[PDB]
Amino acid sequence: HSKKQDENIVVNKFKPKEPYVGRCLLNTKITGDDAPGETWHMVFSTEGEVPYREGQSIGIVPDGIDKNGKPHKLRLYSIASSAIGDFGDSKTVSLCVKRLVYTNDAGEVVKGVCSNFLCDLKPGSEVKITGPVGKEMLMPKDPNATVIMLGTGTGIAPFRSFLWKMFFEKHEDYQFNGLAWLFLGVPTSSSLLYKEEFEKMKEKAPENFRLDFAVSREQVNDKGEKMYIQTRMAQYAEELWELLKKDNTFVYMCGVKGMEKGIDDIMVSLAAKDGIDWIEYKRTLKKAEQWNVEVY
Ligand SMILES: Cc1cc2nc3c(=O)[nH]c(=O)nc-3n(C[C@H](O)[C@H](O)[C@H](O)COP(=O)(O)OP(=O)(O)OC[C@H]3O[C@@H](n4cnc5c(N)ncnc54)[C@H](O)[C@@H]3O)c2cc1C
Repeated sequence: HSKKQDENIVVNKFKPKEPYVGRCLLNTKITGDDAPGETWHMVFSTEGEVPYREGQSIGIVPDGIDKNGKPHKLRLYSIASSAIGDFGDSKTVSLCVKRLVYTNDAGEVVKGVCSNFLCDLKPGSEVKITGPVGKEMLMPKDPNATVIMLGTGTGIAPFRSFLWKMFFEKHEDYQFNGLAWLFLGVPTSSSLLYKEEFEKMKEKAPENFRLDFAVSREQVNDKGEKMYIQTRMAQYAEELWELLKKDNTFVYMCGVKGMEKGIDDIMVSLAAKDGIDWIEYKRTLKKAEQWNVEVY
């Protein structure tokens, strides 16, 4: 009855207390040295035992006794690789991890537990993997659907997963001949994630893939305003709106919890011009599986 690729979905094969123990193959900082906060791309071995699809997540159990004397609870991460993985052997999973480092209003430099465990992982070391988890951020069954994707920072992950299966891979029962559109919002150029891969896709399928970046510190619009994901979206407002009125249009949103706000601000302008209340309409879209959000 569903409109998304949930044919034989596997959810929760591995549990938090009995997780799959994998090993780190690769792990690379994919952001410039001058960027605000480092992000790492890491590839894990699964020997094919974690049957995830595009847009799912895996939980990681970080090594260590916690500040009470018991094992850490898991932390969820969107799967940054495709079903068949970065190597295409269907034996790997990949993650897009921001190293959480902040300084608290008590003066101390605080390092987030799991993200630092992940960004400090060496090839060969063991990683505890759970899941996979998720059903909300699955690809649309329809290979001719309009797939609008909006991400900020590590929130790019499920879209990288999406797009790899769309343009980088050949599949018998899937031949993408729709329109895929990515809006990726970051602060600096050095904070761009996977730009190279996306660029390659654009010139490989100019008819089927559209790519807009939004670099808030370095870019500006006609009113001289900072380029956030919605500021860039605004530039195609009337066009984006038109696609949303179509029943084969699937929107996905992923990243910082705050991102959801500005987009709505832009969507009010749009829908009001056509006499519709956006918040009211969003509900129709959600229940029709067309507006899809996973923010954190
Ligand atoms: C569905 C889902 C998908 C996700 N995908 C990704 C992903 O793809 N990539 C990624 O990097 N992360 C992703 N995350 C978030 C990921 O779980 C974080 O790495 C994790 O929540 C925090 O990392 P940690 O365990 O290192 O920090 P923790 O040790 O758990 O500490 C986090 C806590 O620190 C506090 N805190 C955080 N920042 C500040 C601050 N600036 N000032 C004061 N206090 C603060 C908050 O209370 C927060 O709960 C995802 C989360 C979800 C729910």
